Amino acid sequence: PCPYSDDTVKMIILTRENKKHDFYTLDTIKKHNEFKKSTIKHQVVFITHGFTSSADTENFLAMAKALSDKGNYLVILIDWRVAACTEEMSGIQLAYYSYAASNTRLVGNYIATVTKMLVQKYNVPMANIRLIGHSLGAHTSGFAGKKVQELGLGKYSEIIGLDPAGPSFKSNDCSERICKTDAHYVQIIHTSNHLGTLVTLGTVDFMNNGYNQPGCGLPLIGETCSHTRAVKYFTECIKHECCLIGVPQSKKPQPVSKCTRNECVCVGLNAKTYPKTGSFYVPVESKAPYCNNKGKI
Amino acid sequence: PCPYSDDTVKMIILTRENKKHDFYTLDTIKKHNEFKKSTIKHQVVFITHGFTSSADTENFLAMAKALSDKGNYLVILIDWRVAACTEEMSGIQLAYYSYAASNTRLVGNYIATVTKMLVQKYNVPMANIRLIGHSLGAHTSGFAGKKVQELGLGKYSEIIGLDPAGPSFKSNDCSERICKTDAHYVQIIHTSNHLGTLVTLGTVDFMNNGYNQPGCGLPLIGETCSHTRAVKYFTECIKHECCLIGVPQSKKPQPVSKCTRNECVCVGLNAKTYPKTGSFYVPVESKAPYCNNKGKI
Amino acid sequence: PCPYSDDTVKMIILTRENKKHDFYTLDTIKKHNEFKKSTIKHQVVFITHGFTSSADTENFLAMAKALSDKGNYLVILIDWRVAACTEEMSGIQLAYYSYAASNTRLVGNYIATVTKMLVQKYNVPMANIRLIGHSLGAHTSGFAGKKVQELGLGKYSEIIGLDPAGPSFKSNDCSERICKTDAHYVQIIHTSNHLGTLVTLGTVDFMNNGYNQPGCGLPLIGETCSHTRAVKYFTECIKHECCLIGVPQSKKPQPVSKCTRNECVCVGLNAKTYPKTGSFYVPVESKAPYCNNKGKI
Amino acid sequence: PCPYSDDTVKMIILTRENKKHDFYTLDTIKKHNEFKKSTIKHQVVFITHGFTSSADTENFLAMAKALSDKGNYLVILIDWRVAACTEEMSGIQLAYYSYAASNTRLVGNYIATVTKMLVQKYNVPMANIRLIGHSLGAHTSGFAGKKVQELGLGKYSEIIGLDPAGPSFKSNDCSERICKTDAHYVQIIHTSNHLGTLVTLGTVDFMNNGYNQPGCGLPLIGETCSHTRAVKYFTECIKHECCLIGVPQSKKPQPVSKCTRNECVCVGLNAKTYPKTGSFYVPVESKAPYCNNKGKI
Ligand SMILES: [Cl-]
Ligand SMILES: [Cl-]
Ligand SMILES: [Cl-]
Ligand SMILES: [Cl-]
Ligand SMILES: [Cl-]
Ligand SMILES: [Cl-]
Ligand SMILES: [Cl-]
Ligand SMILES: [Cl-]
Ligand SMILES: [Cl-]
Ligand SMILES: [Cl-]
Ligand SMILES: [Cl-]
Ligand SMILES: [Cl-]
Ligand SMILES: [Cl-]
Ligand SMILES: [Cl-]
Ligand SMILES: [Cl-]
Ligand SMILES: [Cl-]
Ligand SMILES: [Cl-]
Ligand SMILES: [Cl-]
Ligand SMILES: [Cl-]
Ligand SMILES: [Cl-]
Ligand SMILES: [Cl-]
Ligand SMILES: [Cl-]
Ligand SMILES: [Cl-]
Ligand SMILES: [Cl-]
Ligand SMILES: [Hg+2]
Ligand SMILES: [Hg+2]
Ligand SMILES: [Hg+2]
Repeated sequence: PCPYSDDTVKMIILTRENKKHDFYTLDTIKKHNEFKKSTIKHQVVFITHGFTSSADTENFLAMAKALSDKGNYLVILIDWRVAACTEEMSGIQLAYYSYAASNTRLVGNYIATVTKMLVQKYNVPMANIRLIGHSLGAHTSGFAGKKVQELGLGKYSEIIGLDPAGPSFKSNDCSERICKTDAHYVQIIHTSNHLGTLVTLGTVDFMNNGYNQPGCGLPLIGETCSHTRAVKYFTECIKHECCLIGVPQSKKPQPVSKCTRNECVCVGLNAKTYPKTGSFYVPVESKAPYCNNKGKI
Repeated sequence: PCPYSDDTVKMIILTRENKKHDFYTLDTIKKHNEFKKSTIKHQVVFITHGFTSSADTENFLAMAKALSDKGNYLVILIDWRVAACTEEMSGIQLAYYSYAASNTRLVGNYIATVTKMLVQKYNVPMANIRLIGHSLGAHTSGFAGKKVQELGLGKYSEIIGLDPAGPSFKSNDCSERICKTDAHYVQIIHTSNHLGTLVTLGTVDFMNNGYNQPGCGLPLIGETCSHTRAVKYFTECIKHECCLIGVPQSKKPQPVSKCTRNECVCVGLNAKTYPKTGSFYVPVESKAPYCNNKGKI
Repeated sequence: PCPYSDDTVKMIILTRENKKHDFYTLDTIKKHNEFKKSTIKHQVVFITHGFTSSADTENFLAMAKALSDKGNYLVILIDWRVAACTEEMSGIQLAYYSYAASNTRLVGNYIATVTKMLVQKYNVPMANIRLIGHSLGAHTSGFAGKKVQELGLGKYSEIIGLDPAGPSFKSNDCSERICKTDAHYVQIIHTSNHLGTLVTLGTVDFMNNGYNQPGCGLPLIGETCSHTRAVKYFTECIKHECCLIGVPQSKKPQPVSKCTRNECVCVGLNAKTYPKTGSFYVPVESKAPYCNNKGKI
Repeated sequence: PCPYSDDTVKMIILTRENKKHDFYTLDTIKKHNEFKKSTIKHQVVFITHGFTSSADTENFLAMAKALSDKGNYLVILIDWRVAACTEEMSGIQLAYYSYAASNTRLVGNYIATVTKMLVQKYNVPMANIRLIGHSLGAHTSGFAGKKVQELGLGKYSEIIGLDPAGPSFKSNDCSERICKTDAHYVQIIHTSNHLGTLVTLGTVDFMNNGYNQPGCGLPLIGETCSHTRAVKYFTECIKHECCLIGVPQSKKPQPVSKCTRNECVCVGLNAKTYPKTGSFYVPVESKAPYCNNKGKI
């Protein structure tokens, strides 16, 4: 029922000069142009979707483009639609979710396997790799982060969890969910509180409120849209640096206007370049690009 | 049960200098700045949501803005979330849908009532009024257009139907669905074939395929998205003229690059400025703004 | 002394798939890829430099790119460096200027010959050809516009004059300078008043003040910068539609924010799609991209 | 005759939150916000123009802005237009240039005086201060570097020389020109060989060829442009890290793609963090932002 298997998992490799939306498997991976080299020079970013979704959705493809259009980025979108239960939503959602939930560790091993090859067969340093995951894909990402460590490879430079799935993980121990230790830097974007979780999970946790996303609708009816805003938020931050600025999580957070690079953080690829750590409040707009300020820090 | 009432219908009125997202009713309407004048000079456009939705969602507010930012547009977003069952999705979808569908002529009569006022008390000419409506909203708009003709006001200059609901309407008589005679020009955008309908409904029917929108995911799992794409596609056509060019529906459609204003049409507020009528094929891209060609015709 | 001669005039043809910064002549031209076909289907735009300048300069290469990048554009930059005295700035500037000024009708004839060839041998319709010229290159382009008429080819769709040289032209009759009659649409960008001229010369005259451009320096020391600011402005307007919005020229010009498409005009390739004609005022910002509004109209 | 005096020297002080393009003097400096504190925590950078120029030109303000946009930077732009002969350009260039060159040490002393204050009264350590100078401004900057060492302050962390003026300095003793001992790190950008000089002057010398800048025009006609390019190239390196990558100078320079932080250096604020020292060849593009690789190292 909505099964897992390595031959069933596929990838889409995108570089500035390779937008062929073709799918590769661990076999056909070497047939990719960028993989015809002996050394891969680009920054590598894996993107993994969650429950009942797929790599070729608008939101994830946009993210792949905003990265690939930066120049030295090789993007690998991980597609596990089958094990994610996407190929069959016929009823019992709660049973399905629980199946895809448990498949998260396997897709994570898959990612780690591909990672081992980039490192040992293409000379890609771990400092050059990042994982990006949404909902269940976020836990997938961390399990991958745990696995590479086990494989004696070291830690990923950064793992970005886009609104990490809450049910079945909220109160798990660090070993059974995305966790602040899975990479050198773990960046968490929180947007929904039913499909997602307010629970703190990374080096830095950005609390884009963090529930009832503005413009998404009513509190629960709009839950799925608030869940998806995490993917769209991160994309705008890749596109426009400092689009979203976060302030030290407070009951009376200061305004973004008062920010300095010593206590606030610009959500995005360079979040780790800012020294402050922990939870941050991050106000947002109701329509794209949602940015909460024009200045940079 | 998901009931209708004039006093329950609200409006959000937007103009370049009146972004107040406040709600008015046939009573509080006269209190709006734009309605304190004795003659409204703007082009007036009604925007109406469909099943289990509401006027202040991102997509529609973004449409209301793309219009108001042009300058002489007064935008009236029709909100009927209760008659549309928004406020109570508690199980039985098929029964609810039927009440919302039934409520369409009522909201339509409501729109016609606001039109008779624009016409008679504010001197707005029917040539200056357009209706836009999504899913059930489209049929609502059609009823409004039929209603005004019965009221002796003549026809609206145009009614735009974005992916008109199919279940309960696809095989209706012209009098019980949005129809090509409900306005001087009726522009229909087709994007999904289960929630929407492939059947011809207007002066011009743009078939952005028209099912399984690109980037929306798998066939049925991405139906809700495909259905919503029509609101986004149009909005983008409002923002960028000719974003989406349609070629005469062919089993072997010619490329958009070969188009001339004589056989092709730019989906939008000015589609009627193009002579070709009938069905058109409209290729689309997988990510906003989806446009299919840089050229203008 | 700073002589004119057909073989000394050279061209650079840039298409999306041909950025070979190679020079061709009326001879070696047929050897260019795009000219190996029987018919050229791209939109054609000539770009002509001014006194003591040349085709392969930054600003003109930037404009060539901003065009080509927009899909169906075939860019031909006219290089007449010797006839423009570039190749010999040895003293008496005022004498050299007069030399180049006389050569302007000759380079114009040349462009007209090339136009005759695009039309007759490649079936390039005049409606598909535009000329952009700066300083002395504007007059050159106007003379080109005259020649083609004289040649019985009809008119260019549009001639765009970026800060037309003032000295030796400002008070010439229409037959001896760029003139509103040289093409169907003539777009004049005014930026400096000593090197350029305030006099009206087109269907539309945009007065980006029009002298002492912001950020150019002191009134007369920055003359040369204000003069070049015409080319840089046009490029940003090809890049960003409505980057620069002109309001009706007035003693007390309304602000750009109050604009609508019926009285304002977005400087650029699409200016003529805007109904208002005449002189416009265009406030500008002091640093690239200089745009004066985020809204489009 | 194009005279010098402390009173006449003015500064523009810019911080992320203080874009007031106001001028201050040794007297009015204390009236600046950032200077009301008892300490200045920002990283501080001086930017000094050269012959017949000024602090408020487009290129320099763009640079000021590109730094301040980096969060912790107080940018002080040194304006000495009168002593640089900007306010009188009337005839004899070689004599005027002779006077401005003479005034360079005076302006350097001024800069050194402002530095002693930053150090002694605002507790800004030398480690946090950088000087950036163009043409004569480069030598002025180097004179300030000498002066601070004379003042018992220690060295400036870095001095960046943008196309240092060649005539009247090219063959001077280290004491009468910008020199590799003027700061802990001295970064020189070479772009023109007549206004500038190919002679080595720093810890590292980047040879953006280093003459006849591409896109600047003919060999001597575009000398002034080639000379200003160094200001723009540096501005882009602050904006895009590794925009311009330097390769060991060779009669057969390897390409930038084969680069590694071990043998190549990214021109910019962080060049000194790259191990390789000496002369580098730097290939460049013909139009903004000129960058020569998309990779970072
Ligand atoms: Cl980036
Ligand atoms: Cl964006
Ligand atoms: Cl976007
Ligand atoms: Cl954008
Ligand atoms: Cl952009
Ligand atoms: Cl962009
Ligand atoms: Cl951006
Ligand atoms: Cl930015
Ligand atoms: Cl950017
Ligand atoms: Cl934008
Ligand atoms: Cl657009
Ligand atoms: Cl975008
Ligand atoms: Cl857009
Ligand atoms: Cl967009
Ligand atoms: Cl735009
Ligand atoms: Cl754009
Ligand atoms: Cl844009
Ligand atoms: Cl920029
Ligand atoms: Cl731009
Ligand atoms: Cl950056
Ligand atoms: Cl960046
Ligand atoms: Cl970057
Ligand atoms: Cl840039
Ligand atoms: Cl940019
Ligand atoms: Hg970055
Ligand atoms: Hg733009
Ligand atoms: Hg950048």
